[PDB]
Amino acid sequence: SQTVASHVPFADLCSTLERIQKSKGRAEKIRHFREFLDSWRKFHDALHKNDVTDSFYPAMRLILPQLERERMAYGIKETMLAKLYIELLNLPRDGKDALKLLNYRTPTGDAGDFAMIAYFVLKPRCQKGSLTIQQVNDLLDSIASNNSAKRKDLIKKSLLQLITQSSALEQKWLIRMIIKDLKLGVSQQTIFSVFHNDAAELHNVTTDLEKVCRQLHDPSVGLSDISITLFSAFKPMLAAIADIEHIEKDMKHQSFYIETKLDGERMQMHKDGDVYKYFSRNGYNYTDQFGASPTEGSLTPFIHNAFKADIQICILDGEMMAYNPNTQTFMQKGTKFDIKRMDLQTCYCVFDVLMVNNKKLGHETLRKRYEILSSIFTPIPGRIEIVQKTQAHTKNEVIDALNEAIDKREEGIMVKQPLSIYKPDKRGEGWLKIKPEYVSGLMDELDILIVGGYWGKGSRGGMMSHFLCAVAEKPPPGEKPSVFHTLSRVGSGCTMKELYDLGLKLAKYWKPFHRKAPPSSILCGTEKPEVYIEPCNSVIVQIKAAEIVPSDMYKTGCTLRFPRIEKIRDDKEWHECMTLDDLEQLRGKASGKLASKHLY
DNA sequence: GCTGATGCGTC
DNA sequence: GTCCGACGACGCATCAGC
DNA sequence: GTCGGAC
Ligand SMILES: *OP(=O)(O)OC[C@H]1O[C@@H](n2cnc3c(N)ncnc32)[C@H](O)[C@@H]1O
Ligand SMILES: [Cl-]
Ligand SMILES: [Cl-]
Ligand code: NA
Repeated sequence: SQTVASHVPFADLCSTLERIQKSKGRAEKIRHFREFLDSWRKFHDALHKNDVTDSFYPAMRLILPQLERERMAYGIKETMLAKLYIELLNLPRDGKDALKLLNYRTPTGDAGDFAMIAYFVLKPRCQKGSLTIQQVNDLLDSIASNNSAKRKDLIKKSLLQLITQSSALEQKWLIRMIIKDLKLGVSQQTIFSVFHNDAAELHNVTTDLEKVCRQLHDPSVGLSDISITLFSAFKPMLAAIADIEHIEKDMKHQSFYIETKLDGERMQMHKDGDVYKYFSRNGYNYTDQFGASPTEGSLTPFIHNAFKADIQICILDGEMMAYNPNTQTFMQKGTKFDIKRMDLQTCYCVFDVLMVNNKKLGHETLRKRYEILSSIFTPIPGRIEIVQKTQAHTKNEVIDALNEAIDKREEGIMVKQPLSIYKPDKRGEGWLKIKPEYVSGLMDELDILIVGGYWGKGSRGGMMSHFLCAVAEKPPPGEKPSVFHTLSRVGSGCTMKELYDLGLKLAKYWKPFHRKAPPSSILCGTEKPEVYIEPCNSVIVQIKAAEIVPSDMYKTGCTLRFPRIEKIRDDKEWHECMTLDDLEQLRGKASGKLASKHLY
């Protein structure tokens, strides 16, 4: 009747988490987790003696909070947690503690760590806790439920019970469990391996923490044929970046497939007669949009009769696309629509199948699965299609297909082994992807100017880790530009030393940004920085992006998709920044794509 | 309804 | 060679203040 | 989705 979690204090879990975090090496980290796990299982045998659904799940879901799927979203991140703590603790709204919580990335040695910053605010203001692990999970259920119920007052009540009955140390971990980032220094594969030799593999075919804890409760009992099951979300197979020069060797010198890389959203479909379920890339259920029955949804009523008559059970893997009925073309993922919440029509482009009736297909060759896929339903253009797998054998065909995708303004191509099996959650292992941005020289890059700064968080706390960037207005001959229009934010591509060195150089030039008193040299759209810098003191950065897309957030009216810093252009001066004219040329050069040049 | 904040999934 | 948080974009939903 | 880097 009872549960182990109802007898384990939450402080015992926090003690283990504190020992794992402070532990230096992986051996020490594993040891502390095993002591907690072994003790839990010993207690588990005693309490129950002889059915039982109880398991390590109430503790596992807090150790791996990113894997939580039963509980809905809390609706709370660092900003809301700070506001709630200010209101529940009744902090002076303009005091030092309230401003530190709301501005936890601005340093005042823990800038960028909201939990640690909250801990020091709480240490003198808080009573050692008394809640059990089950009680904590019950209160976390209440917060998620009340967020879904749109009862902010009940969130405050549920959280106030957590604050009152927990020590400052416990609340630091409760905050990390709510944010879903524990910073234990040990990966979820290591946690899984300690729990059971089959936990990782079983999680990849279920995405269900409680099923993993329930089925693999005995570390000696191992499951035999762990596989994809109907109506269970499996982690989809992924694709590694191909080395174009070695593509024939990577395909084992045999024939291979080449298919277009579609710019949609990954989605898997489970079918049993009139019952359908749809799961996203990370396992979230989107049946409400696509349709649980042939009478509801954006997709299911239009595909129900595409299937052959003898198809009772079916598991599909594909890419959800927006189809334009007028132009008979796909609208790429991004602006103006969301395929999971839609005069366009949802089109499901299928490229794999994992089950047909009483037949599991994950261990069949890709060619065999492609053969079965081509016979289990009749395609309906613009509703449900099959991704064509063009056969090829040479490196020169792959380069042609890439240039064809560049010409067609497509994202890229996929290259797959026809003899490979379906390996859930595996990157590569038969699937390769090729984009223009992977080839040196193909991309038209942008030399733009840093104009704004933002404080970092986490491992990049305490420094300006990302930046607001702008382009210049063309000045008369011999003159330098004086007005800049913001284009995009960027915060990746630099090593930590380069970010640190750039931070020391620009340190003495940052000026606090005032939205009611902006600088005249920088014209911002909706997006405002935390600090600005006058252009003459700043630095040019060379930006690689995939394309220029519309934006309501930057003064140029457009921004960059997938931007990153390729080089910090110390060899350029600030006034050598690219102008709005250079941007307009690039934007209309190839419908926004920054790839318009063939590989040779 | 609009705007700006804030959060949540996708990429 | 793998895995992860810190970053980028979006649409949509929700909220408070207007 | 990319990125550098811890592992
Ligand atoms: O960029 P990335 O590594 O996430 O690429 C993988 C994703 O690309 C999408 N996609 C589009 N077309 C295909 C085909 N034919 N096969 C496999 N994946 C494909 C998916 O969304 C995938 O997750
Ligand atoms: Cl083990
Ligand atoms: Cl939904
Ligand atoms: Na780089």
